[PDB]
Amino acid sequence: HEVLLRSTETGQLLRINPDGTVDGTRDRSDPGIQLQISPEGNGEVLLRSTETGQLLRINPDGTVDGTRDRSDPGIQLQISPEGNGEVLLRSTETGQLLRINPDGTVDGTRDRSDPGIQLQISPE
Repeated sequence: HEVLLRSTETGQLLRINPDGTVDGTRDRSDPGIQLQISPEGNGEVLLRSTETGQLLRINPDGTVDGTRDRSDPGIQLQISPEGNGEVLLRSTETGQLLRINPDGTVDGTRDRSDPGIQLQISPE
């Protein structure tokens, strides 16, 4: 059961790249967009790339990238629904919201008014 994470604003899909960078793409054939949700209990989940096995990480400096370190505190995420299939994704450790920017860069923010935090999650 894989899912795709998508910006409501632009339709750009979140991608975890083989080089560990995380960004957005409109390429539905990119293998870096297929993600697996793994429950950690207590309302937390991990997001893992099927293609390379890398985990999505939101870092304390606001950068977002891929890691293999299961002990990294930045991998714990919470999916908070806003209604009608729109969600916010936050780091447990720092409370930062994942943001997909219109230029396809991906980073962390605290701005609840930022259009790039508005995400959709759909099954593959």
